[PDB]
Amino acid sequence: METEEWFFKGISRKDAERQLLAPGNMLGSFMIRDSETTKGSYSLSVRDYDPRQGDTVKHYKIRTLDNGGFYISPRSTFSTLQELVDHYKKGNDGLCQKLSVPCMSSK
Repeated sequence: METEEWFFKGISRKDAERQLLAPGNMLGSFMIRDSETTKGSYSLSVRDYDPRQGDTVKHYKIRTLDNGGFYISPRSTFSTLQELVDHYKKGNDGLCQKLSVPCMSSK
C-alpha cells in the first residue's frame, strides 16, 4: 500500500553522514533521526552540494515548544513531523534546498 521510512533510530551524526554519502543516495536525499545525547530533541539531515567543496551534508536541529510540537525556524511550527516533512517536500521554505526523496531502504 505505502510505507514511510524517512525516520531512523537514534543514529549518530557520523553514521547518518555515512548513510547519506553512502552509495545509493543522491542530492535531495533527506532523513530524520532522534537525538542521542540530548534525548527529547530531534535532528534532521539532508544532502547538499557546494561549488567550492562539492558533496556535503546539512544538519538542522529540531526543537520543541512547551505547548506545540516541533519547529526549526522561528516562523512556522508543526504539531507533527509528518506535516513538516510534507511541507519540506513541497519546498524548502527555510531550508537550503527543498526535499526530494527519503533515504533508501530496500531489501
